[PDB]
Amino acid sequence: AQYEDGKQYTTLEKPVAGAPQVLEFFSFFCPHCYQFEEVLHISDNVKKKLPEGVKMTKYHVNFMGGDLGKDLTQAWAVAMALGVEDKVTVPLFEGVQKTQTIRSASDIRDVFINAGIKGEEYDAAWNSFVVKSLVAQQEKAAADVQLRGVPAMFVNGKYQLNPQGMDTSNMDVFVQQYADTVKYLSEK
Repeated sequence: AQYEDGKQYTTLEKPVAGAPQVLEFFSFFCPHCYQFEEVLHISDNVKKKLPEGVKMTKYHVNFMGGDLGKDLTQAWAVAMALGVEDKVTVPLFEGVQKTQTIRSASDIRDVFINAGIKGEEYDAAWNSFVVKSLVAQQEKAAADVQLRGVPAMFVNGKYQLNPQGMDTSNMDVFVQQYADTVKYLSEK
């Protein structure tokens, strides 16, 4: 065929019932994740090719960066709760990997303050049970697919993207291949 299992994607031996349609995992500590967001804009180009009526989900993971990795999973929960993903994603990536000015939860908090979320509103969110369950959600979804690596994308809890098996000579062509694969898997 043109899309082969084991080539542009792999199939989960253990399919995850009721999973989000398109489910992406990253870490702010993850170097290909930084590329995926800043240079490739993967999430965005996938959305641009997905049919109508398909929700897109993105979760942070704990297994990179120890105590600070977990702080970032909580902050991402806060970001999702306040709907400010698009305002903190870049400063979090650059604060962790570029400038390395993020070394503690207070430094993560600074990013939200400088993006305009109010101190009060961030701390309230940070400490809220709505954020506790959002952290629980992120952990459960990663657990459901026994996740040991990021970036990772899963379609309908059955198929996992395999970027390793796509040409990387041209970044634009890589992105389209990637997105077209998601759309193919989506219509499977």
